[PDB]
Amino acid sequence: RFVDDYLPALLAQASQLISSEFHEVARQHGFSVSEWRVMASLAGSEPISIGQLAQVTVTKQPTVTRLLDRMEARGQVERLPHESDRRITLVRITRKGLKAVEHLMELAREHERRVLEPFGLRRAEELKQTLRQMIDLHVH
Amino acid sequence: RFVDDYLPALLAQASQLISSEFHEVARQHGFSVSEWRVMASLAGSEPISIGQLAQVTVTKQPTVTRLLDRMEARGQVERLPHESDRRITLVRITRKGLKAVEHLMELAREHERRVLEPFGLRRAEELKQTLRQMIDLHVH
Ligand SMILES: O=C(O)CCCc1c[nH]c2ccccc12
Ligand SMILES: O=C(O)CCCc1c[nH]c2ccccc12
Repeated sequence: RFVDDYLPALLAQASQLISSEFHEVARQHGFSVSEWRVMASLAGSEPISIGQLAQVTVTKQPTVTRLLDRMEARGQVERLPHESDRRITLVRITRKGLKAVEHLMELAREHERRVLEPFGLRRAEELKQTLRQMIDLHVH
Repeated sequence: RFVDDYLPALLAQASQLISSEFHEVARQHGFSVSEWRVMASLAGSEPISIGQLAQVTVTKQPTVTRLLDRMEARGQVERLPHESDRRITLVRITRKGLKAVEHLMELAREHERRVLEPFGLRRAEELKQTLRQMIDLHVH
């Protein structure tokens, strides 16, 4: 069976199954899943470009920009001009956004701890290191 | 930075970056990405239920059923009644579908080999084993 060991299919199924478990949580706290991805990606970060935000949130850039339009209207994020290149817009979370997402982030950490507990610390750290190295080799 | 080591974000970014590289290939061979997921998932498989196909292809079940409507019209797949429970429809690839996808599957294997080569055999097998165990623990 081709699909049983094919890496992209394994990554996509593991990602969908683990993420879908947290969806209910995010929505019960009043967040859409994409709002959660944006605010969790910006929490504790210096301002990043729209393109960087689109990559880390695995969301298409036009979709990200419409999302930021409403999140900025609600005071949860802010878009800012870039240092030199003004082809580039930066984005950051505001204090209001951080306060809105902090509890959900603790719940996310607890859920992640549960997902990783059966694997033990060595296998969990190996998995995270491999995924980080793959991202850094394939990001454009 | 919360997002830098958060497992679901790492899985989703690695999955999106690695899969998007093969999209161009699939389309140059005349496949949509979802047609590729269906035919690669059924290749070499006994008939599986629609719900199983939706899970392994990470596609919503109503979307899968519409996709199968057109793929079956093109003779690439076939839906069949289940053994006993006729709440359940099974689906299989046909010979025509297998012949249509076989070359693309070899290209997919080559791309996967390239993705995994820098990690070496031990780290690649550890990654695949961890992902398989996660899927089997979280599938519903
Ligand atoms: O959408 C993509 O580009 C592929 C995502 C990975 C993926 C998930 N399920 C699958 C079944 C067969 C082949 C690939 C997969
Ligand atoms: O869509 C989901 O349910 C989450 C997918 C995983 C994911 C991808 N990018 C992210 C950035 C912040 C938090 C979670 C993520």
